[PDB]
Amino acid sequence: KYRVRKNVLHLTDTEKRDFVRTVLILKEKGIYDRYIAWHGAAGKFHTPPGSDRNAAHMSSAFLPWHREYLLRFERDLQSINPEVTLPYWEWETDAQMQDPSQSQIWSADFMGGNGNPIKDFIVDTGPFAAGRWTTIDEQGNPSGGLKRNFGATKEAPTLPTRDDVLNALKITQYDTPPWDMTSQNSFRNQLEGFINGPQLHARVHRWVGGQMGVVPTAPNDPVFFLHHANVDRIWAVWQIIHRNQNYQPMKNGPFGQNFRDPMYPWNTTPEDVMNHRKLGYVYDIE
Amino acid sequence: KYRVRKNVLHLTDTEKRDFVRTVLILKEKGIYDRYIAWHGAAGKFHTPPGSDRNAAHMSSAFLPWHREYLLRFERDLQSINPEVTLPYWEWETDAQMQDPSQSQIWSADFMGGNGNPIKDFIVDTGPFAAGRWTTIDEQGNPSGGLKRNFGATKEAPTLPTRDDVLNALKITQYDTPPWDMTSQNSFRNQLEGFINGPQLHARVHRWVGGQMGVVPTAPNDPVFFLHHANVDRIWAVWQIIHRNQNYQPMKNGPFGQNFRDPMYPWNTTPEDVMNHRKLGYVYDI
Repeated sequence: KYRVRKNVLHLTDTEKRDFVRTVLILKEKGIYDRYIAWHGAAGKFHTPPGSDRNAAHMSSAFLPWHREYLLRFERDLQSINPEVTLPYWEWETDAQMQDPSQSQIWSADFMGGNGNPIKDFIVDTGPFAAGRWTTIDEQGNPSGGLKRNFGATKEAPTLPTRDDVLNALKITQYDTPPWDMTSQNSFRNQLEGFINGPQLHARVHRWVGGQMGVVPTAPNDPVFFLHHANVDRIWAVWQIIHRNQNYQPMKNGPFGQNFRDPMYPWNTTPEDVMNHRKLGYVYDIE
Repeated sequence: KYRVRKNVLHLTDTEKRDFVRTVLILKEKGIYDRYIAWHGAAGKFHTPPGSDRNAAHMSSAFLPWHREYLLRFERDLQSINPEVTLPYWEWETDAQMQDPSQSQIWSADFMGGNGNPIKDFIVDTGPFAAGRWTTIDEQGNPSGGLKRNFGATKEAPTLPTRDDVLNALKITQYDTPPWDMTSQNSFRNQLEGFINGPQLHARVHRWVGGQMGVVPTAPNDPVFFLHHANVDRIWAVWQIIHRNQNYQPMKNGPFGQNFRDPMYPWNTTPEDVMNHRKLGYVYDI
């Protein structure tokens, strides 16, 4: 309950500055790349092999894998600076703006802005501009810089709304068999956003574009983490409401997706991360 | 020092049968796939990005990485059967045998034999034949079928012979700058065997062929663990003579290669695994 994860737009100038700084250090020290690598790895670990589900997406473990991932990330930032916590991008409220791209999250003193179309949508502003931040392709090699292309797709011209979120929050079952993108009346699947997709979580990657657009390279963009802190918060809100509902499948789901299964690439189980206040942190809306 | 890792050739038919069983169980629980995936993932963690090194290969972490790998895998074994330990394939003594292709490691009760030349070198004997044992590819997809092709390579027709092993043990430095395939008088590099190679481990992989022949798909063959166990033993002997010798680099190499750097994909550091008896195991004799 003691680490408070704040809304990006509530952050003081110093709070934005300490966070970015800490992230650059984690990058310099070789530690940031392990997080990109972990995400890449899990997306190749299919549960079961041959299936479309994998350790981190398209199945029940999506939510707790990503809670674990962020917990480990936050813990590394705290090593560098015990005051820094991971904030969250409330992308449902940005959606309301006339022009979401004007959100303060994209200012030069934070995340940087949209890509430069003269340079194939390479981001050239902010602390993660090409030249001040190296990216890595899907096979581990340098790839030349951050690319964003806000709202350029036909499928996702816009961010998800405050209504889409509230609607997801109403769902009663955490997940339903067959624990896949075709799982109906699932909170997890609705959050992930595949049915009549892309919606919610899928829509955010698609809106942003560049690396964030493709899911295996997405963590090259720091905003990946602010975005996931918002999905983690949404989950957390859902647990508060329907506290008679638990993780599913408890058993007889595919190995890697059950409550007490190891979540590759770690030994951590979904059970070990169901209670988020146990893990040391809470979101500011509580 | 409790558990004792035993030469494959010093195993009873009941020890052998028990090892194979555990593996096939470990496979069915979907746990063995975690090991294949980990090894593949370590290949793509370059240290630093754009370099020749990765977290598990072609740099100094190679030895401690694989010791941690085998240790975690033996623990998993122990959890199905507390009496089952990793054996080690002493490939230097098999080299000295008219036909090693008929070592008792390739029996029809243990690993099975060499690939059949009529079925694209698919293994069609033993517990890991096609139809009983499924494989995964570099991507994580299904490949189906484990190929083996002994000495079928002009670059490596022979097993590391003995004296190869005695000569790597005289090298005095664990490893040397720049800590890679051009490291000189490096114990680590001689033993990886890329330098003026393939010689030893870089030679064992190519000697077996099939999925062993390429190194991201190597763990799909069970013998991989047999192989590295022998490797981790050669290191253990080096750590007895050159006891004082330790680990390089200690600080200032690439992240993921130093004494105190976490070894991707785990948090384990080379330091944590330097002393193998403190990991609760030991090799026979």
